[PDB]
Amino acid sequence: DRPRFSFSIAAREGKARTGTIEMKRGVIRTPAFMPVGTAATVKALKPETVRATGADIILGNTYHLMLRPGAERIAKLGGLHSFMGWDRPILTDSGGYQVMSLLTKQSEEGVTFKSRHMLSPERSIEIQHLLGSDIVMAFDECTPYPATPSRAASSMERSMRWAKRSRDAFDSRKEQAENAALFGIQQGSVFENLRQQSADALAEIGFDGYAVGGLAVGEGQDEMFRVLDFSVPMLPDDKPHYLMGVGKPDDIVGAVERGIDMFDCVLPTRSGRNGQAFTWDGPINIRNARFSEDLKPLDSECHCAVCQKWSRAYIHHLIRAGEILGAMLMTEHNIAFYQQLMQKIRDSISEGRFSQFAQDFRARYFA
Amino acid sequence: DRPRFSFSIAAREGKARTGTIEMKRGVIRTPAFMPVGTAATVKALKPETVRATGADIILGNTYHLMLRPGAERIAKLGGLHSFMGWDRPILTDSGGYQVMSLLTKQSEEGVTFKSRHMLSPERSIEIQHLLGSDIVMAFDECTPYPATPSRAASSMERSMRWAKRSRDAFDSRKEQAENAALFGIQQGSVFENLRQQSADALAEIGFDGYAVGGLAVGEGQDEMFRVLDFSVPMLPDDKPHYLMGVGKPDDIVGAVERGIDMFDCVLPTRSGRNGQAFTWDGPINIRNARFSEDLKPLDSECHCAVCQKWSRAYIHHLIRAGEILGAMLMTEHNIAFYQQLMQKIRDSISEGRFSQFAQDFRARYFA
Ligand SMILES: Nc1nc2cc3[nH]c(NCCN4CCOCC4)nc3cc2c(=O)[nH]1
Ligand SMILES: Nc1nc2cc3[nH]c(NCCN4CCOCC4)nc3cc2c(=O)[nH]1
Ligand SMILES: [Cl-]
Ligand SMILES: [Cl-]
Ligand SMILES: [Zn+2]
Ligand SMILES: [Zn+2]
Repeated sequence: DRPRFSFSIAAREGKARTGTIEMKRGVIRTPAFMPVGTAATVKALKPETVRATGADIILGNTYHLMLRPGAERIAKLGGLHSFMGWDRPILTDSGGYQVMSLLTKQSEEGVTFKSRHMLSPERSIEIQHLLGSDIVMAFDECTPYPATPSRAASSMERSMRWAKRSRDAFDSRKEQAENAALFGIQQGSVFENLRQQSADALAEIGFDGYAVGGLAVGEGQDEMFRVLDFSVPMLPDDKPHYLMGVGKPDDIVGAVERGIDMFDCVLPTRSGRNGQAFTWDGPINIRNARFSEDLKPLDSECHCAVCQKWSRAYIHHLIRAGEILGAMLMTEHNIAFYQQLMQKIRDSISEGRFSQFAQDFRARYFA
Repeated sequence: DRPRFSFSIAAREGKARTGTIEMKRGVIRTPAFMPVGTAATVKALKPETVRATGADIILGNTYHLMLRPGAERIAKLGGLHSFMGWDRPILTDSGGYQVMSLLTKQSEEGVTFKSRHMLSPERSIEIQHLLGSDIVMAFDECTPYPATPSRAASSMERSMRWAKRSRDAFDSRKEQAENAALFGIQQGSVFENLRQQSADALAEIGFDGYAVGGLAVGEGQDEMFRVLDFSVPMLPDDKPHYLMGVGKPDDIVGAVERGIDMFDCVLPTRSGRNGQAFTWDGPINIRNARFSEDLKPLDSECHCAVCQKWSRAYIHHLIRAGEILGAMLMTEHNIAFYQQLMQKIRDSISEGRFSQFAQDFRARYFA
């Protein structure tokens, strides 16, 4: 029987690592990409299809699920896993990014938003328990970008107080503490000293894993990478590092080069439904007239079921026609592509050729 | 190797028949229900899923496909089967029902509609060839309901002239004549004498199968059944009888009792996406608040993959949220339900207990 939580690093190359997280509901291969299932569904895919693409874990959201269908309701129905039919690990965000994204009244106690609903470290942790989340995220505040050093510091300090409250709420619930894991979230905007203070605070509290929060909020890749350069080494080496909300394939590769182990983003799903398909030669927009009679699959090397069977021409027709099958096929391919990217990353680190892979990947993707 | 077309009747009970149509691309068990795939997709389902529900054949549409993505385009891409990934038989309607349903200029030559597109017996048959249809429908005119006897007669007479033109166009195309089948369509509105004249004309021309056209156009079940009572026996007994656009489960049962072998309708797909699920105890609307915490499957006996795995409560959430997976699950279940209905019909006729099945079905469905 697998443990509640165990992270093991099998191979390294520079700051990059590959390994596994073992949890009760399954093993997660790292670096990992988590498809997003915000509304208790990875949009347009059955869970069996999500798994077939190679996903080990999916992401859910405290904020969205507390609104619809409700956290207490999901608990009454047996929990999120049973509800949606995904029996493997689920990581849930805490609501902290909705603390600035989707009327709000903020205080030291938490955030109320408008019917009116409240979130606090205690309520967020409770909701994640009711959902039966395997990886629970601390309740934080994603500092807006740009932020002044003073505002970034005040925000980060509140988040660290909330991180301690999250830890205590989680630990006070025996079933949760014994069966789930808790990750802390580093804040501090783009400021090295604040990132260090945040890392120190989180490590003092102690978590099963550490997220880099407050990025992928409009800063751009150069700045994100600059912040990762100094921020990731501040986190405990022996625990997973999770970069929230990232990202494009090149963002993922560069983040892995900087020590990140876990990723999530809506890009493959959302942009798939909008007609964007990922390929090793860069993204294409399948709606473009140039694809109307193209018999080739979305990508020439992709091993997914979509690329085995259907042409660009057919998918072009479906997306132009607003057909549901178009969304289904685009999404399955994009998620499969993302998982294949993660597999190539894992294999190349394992073989000590990740730097070469990154270079080759970029040369072709951006040709 | 299967023949171009062979219909064999294995068992009878009153006017009801069960048997098989053998065609080059596969066997069709009758009575048969054909899922509708108007836009080169059965909405929200992969072809493999359509097949898994038990479908032997699907329906496409000359009118819709000639507009998008285009008949010549589909031919250039290898035909409709290859295009959409369904390798079994496809029946295509001729456009004759759009001749009154979806600006139009009608003449003895055909129908022009507005870009401008033309349909005639010759062009309809040609389009169906370009698509690579297995069962080609004659180009007709679905007489509006209600119709005066004079107007119904004039319309029917034109349709019979068009049926002869359809026959000749089909026969003049060697590859089509050798590999596909051609069905004629009976018209005559609700008038017995006109239905007889139409049947006589079609039988004189000679077809592989015979559709009852001009019904399911607002007349209601009592009147439809009254017309079927005298119309079906006018058609050749040794060929399939196809009731176009029907229908609700009770309509199908009653039509089989009256000698119909083939059916199509958008009800399971369209109403599925709208939240209506078919059950042996009658349809339910899954959006209803009463289902919000109902852990039972859509139907208590249904053997489909949806009912094996997901609850009413989950599907209720998905449909209320406008989630694509909701459409996918509802549609798969409804099409599976329809196929299970057809299987029960076939088995009960084979066993000489169809009358009892019809009675039992109705008692429970309408309880
Ligand atoms: N709790 C918590 N969650 C986070 C989630 C984040 N997501 C992102 N970036 C991506 C934002 N997406 C872009 C696509 O539309 C939806 C929002 N950046 C994120 C940062 C955080 C964070 O600091 N805290
Ligand atoms: N060529 C041809 N096709 C037919 C198709 C028919 N469909 C129906 N009834 C169902 C109509 N649906 C109802 C759901 O919305 C779409 C149209 N009735 C139909 C009658 C005909 C017909 O006489 N000729
Ligand atoms: Cl999405
Ligand atoms: Cl439909
Ligand atoms: Zn693919
Ligand atoms: Zn079912």
